[PDB]
Amino acid sequence: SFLHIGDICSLYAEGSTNGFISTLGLVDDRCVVQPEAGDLNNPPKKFRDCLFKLCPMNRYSAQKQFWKAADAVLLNKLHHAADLEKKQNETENRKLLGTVIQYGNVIQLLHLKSNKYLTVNKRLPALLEKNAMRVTLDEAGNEGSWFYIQPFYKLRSIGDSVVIGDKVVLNPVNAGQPLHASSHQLVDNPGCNEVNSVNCNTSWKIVLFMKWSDNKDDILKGGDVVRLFHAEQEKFLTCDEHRKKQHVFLRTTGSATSATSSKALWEVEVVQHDPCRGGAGYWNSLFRFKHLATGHYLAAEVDVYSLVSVPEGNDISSIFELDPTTLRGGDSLVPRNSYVRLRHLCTNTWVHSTNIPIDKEEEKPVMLKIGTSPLKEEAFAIVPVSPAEVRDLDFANDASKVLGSIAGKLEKGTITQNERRSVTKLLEDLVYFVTKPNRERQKLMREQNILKQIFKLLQHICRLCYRVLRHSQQDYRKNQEYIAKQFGFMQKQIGYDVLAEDTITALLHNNRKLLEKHITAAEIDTFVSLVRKNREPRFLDYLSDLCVSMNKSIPVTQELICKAVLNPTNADILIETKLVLSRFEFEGVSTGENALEAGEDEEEVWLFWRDSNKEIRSKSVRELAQDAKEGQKEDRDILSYYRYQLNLFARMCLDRQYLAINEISGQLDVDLILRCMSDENLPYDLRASFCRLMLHMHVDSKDEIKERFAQTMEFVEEYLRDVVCQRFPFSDKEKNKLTFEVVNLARNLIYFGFYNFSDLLRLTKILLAILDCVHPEKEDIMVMDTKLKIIEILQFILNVRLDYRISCLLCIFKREFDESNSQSSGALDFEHIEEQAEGIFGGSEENTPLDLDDHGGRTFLRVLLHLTMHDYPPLVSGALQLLFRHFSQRQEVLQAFKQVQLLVTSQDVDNYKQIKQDLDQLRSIVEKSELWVYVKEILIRLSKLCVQESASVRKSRKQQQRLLRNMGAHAVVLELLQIPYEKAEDTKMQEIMRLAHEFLQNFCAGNQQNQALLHKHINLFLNPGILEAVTMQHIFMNNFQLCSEINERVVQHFVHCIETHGRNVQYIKFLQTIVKAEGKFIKKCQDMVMAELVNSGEDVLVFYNDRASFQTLIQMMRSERDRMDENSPLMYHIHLVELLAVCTEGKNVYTEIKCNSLLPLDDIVRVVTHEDCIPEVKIAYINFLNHCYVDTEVEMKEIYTSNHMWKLFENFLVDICRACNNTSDRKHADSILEKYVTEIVMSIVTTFFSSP
Repeated sequence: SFLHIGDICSLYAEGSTNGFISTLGLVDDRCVVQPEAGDLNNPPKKFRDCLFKLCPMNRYSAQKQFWKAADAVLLNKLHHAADLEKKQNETENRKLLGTVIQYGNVIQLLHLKSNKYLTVNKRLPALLEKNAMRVTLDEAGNEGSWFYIQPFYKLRSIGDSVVIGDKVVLNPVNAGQPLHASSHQLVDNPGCNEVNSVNCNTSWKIVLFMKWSDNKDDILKGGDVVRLFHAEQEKFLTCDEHRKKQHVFLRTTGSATSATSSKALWEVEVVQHDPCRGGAGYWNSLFRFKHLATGHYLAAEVDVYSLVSVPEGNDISSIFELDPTTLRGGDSLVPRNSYVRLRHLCTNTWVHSTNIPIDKEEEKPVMLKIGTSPLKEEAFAIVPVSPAEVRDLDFANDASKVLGSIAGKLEKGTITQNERRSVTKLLEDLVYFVTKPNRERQKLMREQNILKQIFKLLQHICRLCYRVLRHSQQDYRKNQEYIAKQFGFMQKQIGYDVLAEDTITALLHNNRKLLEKHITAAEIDTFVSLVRKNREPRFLDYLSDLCVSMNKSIPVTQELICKAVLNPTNADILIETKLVLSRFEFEGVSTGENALEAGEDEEEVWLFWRDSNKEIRSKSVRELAQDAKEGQKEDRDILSYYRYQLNLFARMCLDRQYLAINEISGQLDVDLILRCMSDENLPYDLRASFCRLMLHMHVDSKDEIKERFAQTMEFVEEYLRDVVCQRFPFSDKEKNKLTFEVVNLARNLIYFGFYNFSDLLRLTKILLAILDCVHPEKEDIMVMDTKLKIIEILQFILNVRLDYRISCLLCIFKREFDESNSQSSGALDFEHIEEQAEGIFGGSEENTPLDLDDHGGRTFLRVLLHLTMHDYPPLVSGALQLLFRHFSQRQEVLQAFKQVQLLVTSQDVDNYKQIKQDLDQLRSIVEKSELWVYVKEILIRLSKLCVQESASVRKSRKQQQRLLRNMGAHAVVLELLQIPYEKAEDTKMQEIMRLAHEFLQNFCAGNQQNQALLHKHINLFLNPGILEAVTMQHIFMNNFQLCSEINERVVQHFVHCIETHGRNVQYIKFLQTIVKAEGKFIKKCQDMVMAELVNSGEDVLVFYNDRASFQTLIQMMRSERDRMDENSPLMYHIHLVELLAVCTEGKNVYTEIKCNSLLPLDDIVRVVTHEDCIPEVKIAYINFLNHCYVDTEVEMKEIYTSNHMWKLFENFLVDICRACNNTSDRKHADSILEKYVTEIVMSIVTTFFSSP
């Protein structure tokens, strides 16, 4: 037994000092010897701490010069040394396994459990023994891991290979010789004797382990940690504590992909005759299973037999030997992450993995049992825990012990200076360790005792808490909740720094619309008070940064008037213009107390002051000043937006909205796509670049804002002069900032003001050359700015080009031929458009203003709601413009009457395209509105919209892609909607699902969501009492539509899984009466109930017969269903009874396999001639046509329904007539109906004698 390299193993002192060695943790990185915890025979329960590995000289000399000090080039070079040596290490160390070592040789050493080499520092002196300088494990390299070694035992004198781990002394090639141990033990952390390196009468015995084989990646590591589950039934067994008594168990989780649960990891031991032998699970190797978290082995005997937990190690009767269902030869050594069975070594009790759960009184509980019965006859594959995840998780834990140990103290007293150093260190490392870097690290915080710990400790070091938080809280919106009671702290906190700022700063951009709104009123006293006390107005500053939706404004706005008295800005500000220039000169200085001091105020007053972009009078009227000359930092463009929101809001209807525009777009050779690819999916720069190259190969006073526009054009020219200078260095965000703001704005500026007779188009021929003369690793971070300038180039080019470009050659030039010319070079429609002007006035509307909003606006519903049966006059989007202003809130008590104007549901295509951008948004405004609303227009209106949109194309009803939320309107709607029901008159709950749910008009065109989609739903009223009204019709329909389909047999059950054989009762169990109670009806909602009830068998006949569930309806249901067939002349029953003939069908054709009931055909045949139908054609159709369709069989009809053949007379009376019945004369052209009815008398005639 000779040890080797990349092979490694545990050591123990000689004479008195012998202890197992064990790393303390990440909180505690200090060496501990223990003679009490262990011996040669016992190796502790978790000896895997201080699992060490022998390595060769891991050189860090080029690093060397990198580390001591650690120009710009120097850091690339010294760094290149760094990658040469850590990566050269790779190559050396991994290739190094299996090398013989003698004594005296110089070899580094890495730690298995912490992958850390032992470090001896000859400069610093340890803290426990003053004399042996510092002993510390240092992963990066160090001068001390490297060590001359010297032979303890005299038989292994110099010059043999170590065999059998000869106790011998090793010295780092740094401090001096041997190692030495001493009576030191600590007080807070006792149990652990000392390690030292000084001149010494001690000893060190080589215990074997971790070989050149070693882990060998091929076979399950003898001691690594490993989740356990099934190919067959996952059965991942966790050992969890419940009801206050330990449970071990396996079950269902609400694991092969992504990441499993944390308590699942369990440590592996390999049966071993000695403390620390080195091996793997092998056939006959034997098997050991502990609980890492608890350090508890499994011990699995009897409930027949079932697995019970061993708490204490070294028990053979708790061992198990593998079985395993796929045997394979390459490797006689078992395969890691391979399915595998296992069973008690020690009680003839074989482990069993099954659906049965041990737990009681638990639902979907965390155990499905699987306990070791004697049996002998599953599909589990051993999985282990990842080292990335185990060092990171390990860290959150140690971190934990610190923080808990460092708060508790805090509440208690003082942290102590030496302890002071280790806690402050702790928290800056955690900022380090925090690298939105990865999912397991940030999760670690919360689940592990990183945050949990912090949260114990919250009652310098604050900096560390904050940095860990923001880094590790990119995707976690839980910390917001801290603000209700933790916010108290911030006031004290607010006095110490602006750090809470950074937190508020992450939360304003990511979170908006009612996030601590009540705090907004408070936000005034904190931005004024936070400005004045801060001096630099930290708190306020971040406050302006956030901005947000409108919610900031209404509340935030208050603060500003306060600012006027509290800001008290009275030191040096006037000129009016010239002293501004002087001031830019004094501030210009780069070194200090110049550019830096002025800058804060500058960048802040620019962005913030731009602020209120949409309201003109606050910003437009207060901002009389917007007269800046040669400004910078794009403040102005945003300011301009502010002034702009007033008026301006001109909107747009799309350029092409007739038949001619299709012909134009086609003559133009497309092009919208060429722009639209870069822009739309640009992603990285290159996608857009391609469109650049192609583009390169080409050939040649309306308002007060105009005056500013001329200077704008000139400034654009000065950018173009900037462009002639071509450079990719700095300045791209001052030029590209000014220009980014400016450029979006230029789009908007060209479209908000323009010139006709080709003066706008001329500003365009020049803009063609500005757009022609404008301006990936680092270019991602840079690439946000770059995407802003390509998108603004596209926004200019899109508002001018698309909003109104290149449209006059045809409109402006025309040929006048044949009928007295007809060139230009809805009856009295022109007169109707001044009302359109009343619409443009309604778009720009501010609230709380007397003028005429009370009664005059009234809402021109009639005029707008009356206009009907016209063509999309190219302004569908013009229409659309009107709709957008009303999205603020739909609850104002009168909107509908005005909104009633909209009505006009006659042009679904044109409008629909416009409505396409806002479908998803219309679902969210439904969700908040449609969930409850009908201040409720949005629900009624959403209903109108689903009914019109439903009969508005096929692709549109199927394109919502169901990933658009559906289960949340059926469950969310279902929880308030199952309780409440709607009955006639005017049953409200008819079109929320059903009007859409009209299967694509006659009807089903795919059932997309016909199995997984109807995963669960709301209930129909039943048991005690009785069912509901004007929900029975649409409901029975709705039942057949929740799951119906020819592809999926799942439909018949998912529409009526419950019935099977008793369905009929609920309808025979009072149908009309239900209709009666809610709306006074009865037979109306029962008869309607039977239209929709009807057509389950002959329509979507596929949602029916394909899977067999005919145990109790083939014989007992055919005579029973008849119960209640006494209707007559019922229109409501006409979609049931009169539509039965047509709409409700399927009995005789659908069942021909069993013939055990009789005499039904007679009562039916009588019923068809009593109630009637339309003249001749329907009469035959209601009774004769079901006969022609049905008639195919021939023999099956004659065997039953003795004398059932009443319908033959229909062909002489019912099937023929004059033009209709007697001589009414309704259907002019009959060759289609009679021609289709005669090719059906041939297709019908073809098979009668020998069916089909």
